[PDB]
Amino acid sequence: NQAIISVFIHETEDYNKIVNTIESFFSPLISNSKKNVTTAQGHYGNKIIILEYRFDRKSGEQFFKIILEKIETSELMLILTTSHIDGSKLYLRFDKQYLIAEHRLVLKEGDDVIKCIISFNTSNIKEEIKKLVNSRI
Repeated sequence: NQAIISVFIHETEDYNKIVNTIESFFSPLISNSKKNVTTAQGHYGNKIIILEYRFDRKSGEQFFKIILEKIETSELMLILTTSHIDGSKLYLRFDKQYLIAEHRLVLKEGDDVIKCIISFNTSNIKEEIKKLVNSRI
């Protein structure tokens, strides 16, 4: 139905390192997505960067799929085992450190993460990752 990647990058962070990591890790599907970069700031030179990637339906399912084929079973179960749902969209917040330092998807808490939001039009949702979690095992 649709998928979105969203990350807030700070001054102290290596913006390029993150971009390359993300565009590579999700390569080459992410090459077909709409990329957005925006910069916000306060009144005292405090800049935040908002990096986004939109996936249309065509690449939506394929984006979820690639996340499923990359995430370790441990973290996957940790998902099913779960509060990451609002409406029909699933919010998966990944650890920035782990992805750029070890190309590894490790769930993390909060908004200071690489956020992946998937939108379903079926709700039900569980059974599929379960069959996969179950399958992998």
